[PDB]
Amino acid sequence: GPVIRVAGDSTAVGEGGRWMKEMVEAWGKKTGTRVEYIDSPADTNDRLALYQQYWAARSPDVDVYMIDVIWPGIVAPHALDLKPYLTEAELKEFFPRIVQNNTIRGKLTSLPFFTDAGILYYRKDLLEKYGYTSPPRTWNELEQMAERVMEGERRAGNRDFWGFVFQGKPYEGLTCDALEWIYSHGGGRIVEPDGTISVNNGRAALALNRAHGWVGRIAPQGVTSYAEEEARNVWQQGNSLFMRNWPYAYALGQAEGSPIRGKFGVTVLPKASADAPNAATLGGAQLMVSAYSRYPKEAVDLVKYLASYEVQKDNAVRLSRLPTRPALYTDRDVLARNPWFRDLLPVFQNAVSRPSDVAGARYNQVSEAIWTEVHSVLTGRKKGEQAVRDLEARIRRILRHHHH
Ligand SMILES: OC[C@H]1O[C@H](O[C@H]2[C@H](O)[C@@H](O)[C@@H](O)O[C@@H]2CO)[C@H](O)[C@@H](O)[C@@H]1O
Repeated sequence: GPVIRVAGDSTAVGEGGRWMKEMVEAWGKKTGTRVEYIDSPADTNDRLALYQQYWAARSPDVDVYMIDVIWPGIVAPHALDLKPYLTEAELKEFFPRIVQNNTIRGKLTSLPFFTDAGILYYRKDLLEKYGYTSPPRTWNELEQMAERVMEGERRAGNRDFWGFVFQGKPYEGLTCDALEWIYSHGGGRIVEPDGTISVNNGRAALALNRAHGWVGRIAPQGVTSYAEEEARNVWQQGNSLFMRNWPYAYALGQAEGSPIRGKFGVTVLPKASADAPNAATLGGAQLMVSAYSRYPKEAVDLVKYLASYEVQKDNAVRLSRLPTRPALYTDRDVLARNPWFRDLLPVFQNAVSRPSDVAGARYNQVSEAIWTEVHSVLTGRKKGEQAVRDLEARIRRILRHHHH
């Protein structure tokens, strides 16, 4: 019979690729359907380029793709409309904001799979050791705590110890980190939902100068090459006070054999001042049936399975990844394993989106401009004032003649 082939997630990031292959194989066994899993590179912008080769070719060689939350506007032509396959009641079991995000010109491009938000990981043992009772609420507090704890841990002989790690590589992850910096300084959304390109302002410029000031000081010089996993590995070895990352890192840091098991918590990222908005960049993954799949019925069935309550529960319990079904946030087993799912729910609900709705199919070009200009601040090439001006100009060229 048919072989249903899935491209989604990556074995290069934590357990997500291994787990996804396990889920697809479970579906195959349950239904008596042959399946194959095609692996992907770690970074989402690299995954997009890979998948675009198949789409450009109208290739039937992948039936189901795991797509980023920023992609529906780009990928819609390549997606089978799922709307006729789901009842209104089935669709209402997901968060309506995510179903909306996935709907482009009426086409339900994909089912919500897991959501995501940037959060602050912190070493509770170290905060206690150095006389701190709570994680930092402001970026200045974060800098002060990092400097003090670094001074102490270095003096004690840990030459590998840093204050803060994050994603500073030039790729989509840096657009996420930078939106959080900019938005948490009251600098706006880079491109506002209405289309206004707002980034050329002093709050945005200050946010980027602040981030530059961390590099080689409280963060490694090499942070300008870090994606999720490079940051995670410094952190998980016990060598960073703080880390910005996504929910997946939590289960991995709690695993048996992790040096930091039981030594950390999570909270909302800091902000410039008490009246700035909290920033958590919205992330996550959706499940798309290929427009070019020869087996739409079977592929839909697989996507419904992967998006089901029990599969999302397993993702939550074993991989600490955020459900797209509100009902799971009240499930006793999800909450006993990840109590912070409840504590941080309002942070996840108020997550700030990158400008993928307003940029639509041009989002990847906009993001590349963002991460390249931001990276130029991190590397010391430009100051934040020049970078936000240059970024404004670049995005204006990209979006000229584009309307949402
Ligand atoms: O790098 C930006 C990218 O980060 C997040 O995706 C992670 C996800 O959290 C991990 O579980 C795993 O799948 O790797 C991805 C990073 O490569 C966001 O979900 C995503 O929206 C964002 O673009």
